[PDB]
Amino acid sequence: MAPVLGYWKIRGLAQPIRLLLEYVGDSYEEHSYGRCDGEKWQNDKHNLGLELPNLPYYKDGNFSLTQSLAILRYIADKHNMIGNTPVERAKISMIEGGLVDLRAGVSRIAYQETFEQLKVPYLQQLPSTLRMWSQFLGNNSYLHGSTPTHLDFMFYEALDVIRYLDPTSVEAFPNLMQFIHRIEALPNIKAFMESDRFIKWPLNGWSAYFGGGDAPPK
Amino acid sequence: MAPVLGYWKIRGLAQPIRLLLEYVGDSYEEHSYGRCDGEKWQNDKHNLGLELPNLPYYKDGNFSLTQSLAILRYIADKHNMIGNTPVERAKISMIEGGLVDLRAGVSRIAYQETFEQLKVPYLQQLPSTLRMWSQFLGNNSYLHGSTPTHLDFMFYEALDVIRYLDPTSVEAFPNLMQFIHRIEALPNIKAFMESDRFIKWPLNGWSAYFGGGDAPPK
Ligand SMILES: N[C@@H](CCC(=O)N[C@@H](CS)C(=O)NCC(=O)O)C(=O)O
Ligand SMILES: N[C@@H](CCC(=O)N[C@@H](CS)C(=O)NCC(=O)O)C(=O)O
Ligand SMILES: [Zn+2]
Ligand SMILES: [Zn+2]
Repeated sequence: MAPVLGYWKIRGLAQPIRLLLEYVGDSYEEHSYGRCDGEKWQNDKHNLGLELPNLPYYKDGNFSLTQSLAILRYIADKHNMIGNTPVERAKISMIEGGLVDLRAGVSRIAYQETFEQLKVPYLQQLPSTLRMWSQFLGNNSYLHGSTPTHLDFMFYEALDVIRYLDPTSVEAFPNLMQFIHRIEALPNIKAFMESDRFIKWPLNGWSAYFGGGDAPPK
Repeated sequence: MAPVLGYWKIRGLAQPIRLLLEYVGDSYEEHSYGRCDGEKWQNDKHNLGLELPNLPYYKDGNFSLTQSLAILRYIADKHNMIGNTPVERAKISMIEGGLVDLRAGVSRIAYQETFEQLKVPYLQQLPSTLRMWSQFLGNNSYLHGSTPTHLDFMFYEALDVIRYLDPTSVEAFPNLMQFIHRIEALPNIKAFMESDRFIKWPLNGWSAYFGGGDAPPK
């Protein structure tokens, strides 16, 4: 029993978890719920031994978790990526909470039918948010320490999503673009990206008005 | 000199931090931004040494953090509240994420002009959420381990806020009410709640449609 990751067959909250596992080279299986599997999830939700049922979930033996960040952190912790003193642990948790905000800012407008309207002040406020991340990353290859951690895969997925939303916003910060290309060049990430099990779309749940549907628009 | 906790003069995301610090008896001072201090925060935000500027923030000498969860976990980690193995650290991060969701479900509708309409389905789904938390707590005095941790203050505040939104929803689970009373009976929490330092209102920012304004309604 390789561990199992359960989620919708979408990028969403689980994509940084899959990227991480692929990068560290850990075996896993996914239990994927497709667009028509709503009732199948409602059926399983309370039968999986989960203390706080939710998606995504992660199960390994008799151990189980929910909460995307707790699953990411469990895998990161096993690879020594969560820090080694109180000050370092807390800095990593601060960066995580920032990256969850960066990805959620998209999600919180993407499901509204007024998305095209909400996008306007969203795009007016985004340069200041991107500037803050650009300054924080500065000339570093990765967000914390000298090698990839779960924070880089959260950050990569948020930037790739935002870039899809408005490419000129992210292209305005050379270090953010270079960071996207850096993560995509990692040998295990490039292999995962080129493989049949990669999910390139949708970014959000299928019913979203941005980053939803079965296929990219056009 | 004592650490500084900076936030709006509202309960919001900082209240579980103030509860935790009063419980463990750590000295702290608050830098409180009032209802008309918005420009004062805009003027401070980039001039406080913060790597990822936001509210709340925490500063102790040249150490600083933002992200309410990271600040809570910093304090909690100094009091050995974040667990002692990867499995136990992960379980605590899971319960944190579910409590962040529990509090955010109120914030996500409270600031919207359509709050009164959104409240209907929110109150339709709330019982199942509270039932999950009621079964998770079960007959335990606290959410994890045998003594209060940052998880309990997060959970207390989210329940008190929800209780204000719909008192009988929470009162339908006696063990959640017993937990609210148990946290309020802790001598250091009672002394805080009876002091001049305590903020009982507003629950969200003053401009919210629910839990806003300068005093509770009617
Ligand atoms: N705080 C959460 C959110 C989890 C979540 O919102 N899950 C949505 C999918 S993005 C869901 O389908 N949950 C299943 C359910 O509520 O039954 C975490 O990061 O995992
Ligand atoms: N993920 C965050 C959210 C922080 C946030 O939304 N803060 C709001 C107040 S509740 C704010 O006024 N931030 C200051 C700003 O936007 O400049 C955390 O938990 O601290
Ligand atoms: Zn490994
Ligand atoms: Zn202390």
